[PDB]
Amino acid sequence: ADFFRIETEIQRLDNPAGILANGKKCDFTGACDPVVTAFLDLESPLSPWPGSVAASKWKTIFEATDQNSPTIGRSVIRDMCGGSASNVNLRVLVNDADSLSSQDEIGKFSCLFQLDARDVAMDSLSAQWGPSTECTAEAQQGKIRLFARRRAFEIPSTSCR
Ligand SMILES: [Zn+2]
Ligand SMILES: [Zn+2]
Ligand SMILES: [Zn+2]
Ligand SMILES: [Zn+2]
Ligand SMILES: [Zn+2]
Repeated sequence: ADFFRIETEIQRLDNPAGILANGKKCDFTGACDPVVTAFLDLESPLSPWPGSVAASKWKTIFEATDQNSPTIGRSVIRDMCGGSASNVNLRVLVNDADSLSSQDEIGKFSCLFQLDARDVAMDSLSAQWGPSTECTAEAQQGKIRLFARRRAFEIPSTSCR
């Protein structure tokens, strides 16, 4: 397919200890205040975090106060127009809201998804969501966890943004 939509979903964050990537408690309370930014990387999906485009340019997808393990259920959508792509990386940064610039992040996650022919449905109604997939973290792997899933489907060229 040369014109298709990639839909990814940040399903949830699970941080039962209430800790940052350096292993210390959020705000030294363990009462984390997650701010989730994200970017769907089609140009450098196999490169080190953060890929093609710096996290400073990412849009905010979700905020909560005093939620260690929030349900998120928010989508990050990009179109591939005029040709093929074989993978895409949903890059996610989670900070605590407090001392944004200074406190270590909660996490740096890479949700790498394949886009083989079988992964791109002929249309949105026949698209199947892939399974809930644990994103790869720079630190605290299996202690601070992010879950995402993707679907993809052909769209008319005139709707390909
Ligand atoms: Zn072609
Ligand atoms: Zn949990
Ligand atoms: Zn969902
Ligand atoms: Zn905080
Ligand atoms: Zn760090």
